[PDB]
Order: sequence, then structure tokens, then C-alpha cells
Amino acid sequence: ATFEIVNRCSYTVWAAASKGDAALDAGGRQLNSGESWTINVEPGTNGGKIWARTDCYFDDSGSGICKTGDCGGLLRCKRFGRPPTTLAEFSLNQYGKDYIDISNIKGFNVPMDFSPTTRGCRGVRCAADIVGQCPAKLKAPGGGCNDACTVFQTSEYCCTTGKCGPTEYSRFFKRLCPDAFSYVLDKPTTVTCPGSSNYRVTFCPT
Repeated sequence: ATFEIVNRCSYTVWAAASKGDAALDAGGRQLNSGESWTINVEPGTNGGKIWARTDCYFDDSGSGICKTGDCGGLLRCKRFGRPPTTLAEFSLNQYGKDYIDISNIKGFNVPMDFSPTTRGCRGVRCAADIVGQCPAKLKAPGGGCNDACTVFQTSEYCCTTGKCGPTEYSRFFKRLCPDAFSYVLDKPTTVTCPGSSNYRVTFCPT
């Protein structure tokens, strides 16, 4: 499957693509404002994620640090990134279907649109000013708006027991971005697409 990753933000981002235990394609790349990066993702990929990282510094060897979304200091991510990270999430070719969603379960750093470029389903978007409106206790100094599980590490926010409800913090994310997951047991906003669809992830779609 082809994913085109487009940075429409006015600032540079470092895109990342991983399935948690391995890079997807090259795993990460710098995207200046306006740049597009096309990656290929193996069919049947389960649990892939794409996210943006902000305020990164890397040396010649691809080692460094980012203020949001850092994946163990690598330019080419092999593992998932440190919150806060708006997440594009996908599982491909699962019994004939693709499943896509956007998630704020790990916080929010950059607005995002996640849409198919082929026919048969709709896209999803979270483009509200979540960082600007972020509650004081969830604001991340490096930038972004943390989720409450990251900040407070309770069973209720992290849904550790498999039983949890919405919270004042999850309702904030849900109010601004209804089409994104706001906590682990949120009513699903997953979109079902035809198997082997292709996609575009746009940072700062507005």
C-alpha cells in the first residue's frame, strides 16, 4: 500500500512510521513545509502508526532528539514515539478490509488529516487548536498537549483494568476532535476501507 505523507504546516516536521517493533519503509524523514514523502507499507501490516515529530536535532548518523514524538533518539524510527503525538493508526488487509483511525490517546502535537486516495471510504481529521486550548495540567513544556494517562498514570486514565469511563480530560480531546479516539474505551471512530487501499496523511490540513 502507498502512503503519501504531506507536511502542510508552516514549520518543519520529522515524519515517522513504525509498527512498534520495526520501521515502516525508511521509518522517518525530515519534511520541510510543503514537502511530500511517499512510503510503501507491506500488505497485511497490523498496528502501524504514522506521526509527526517537532523540534528535532539529528547528527550525521541519524541520532538526536525531538521535543515531541521522539523514538529513542533515531531519525529512522523502529519503535513508537514519546507522547504527545497525534496518531494515524492503521491495520491493512485484515480479512479483506483496511481499518484506519486517528487517535488522541497518546496526546496531540500536530493537527492531522488521514484520508484514502482510492475509492470506497471516507477520511478522518483532527485539526482543532488542541495545543492552544490544552488544559493547564496537560500542557507539555516541549510543546503539545499530553493525554491524562501519560501525565497522571492512574488505572482510570490508562484503563489498565479494562474498565474505565470518560474523564474531564478525555472529554476535552473529544469536544475538539470528535472523530478521534479520546480514551482507550471510546466509542470507536475507526473507518473501514477496502483491502489494499492507498492513503494520504496531511499534517496541518487547514
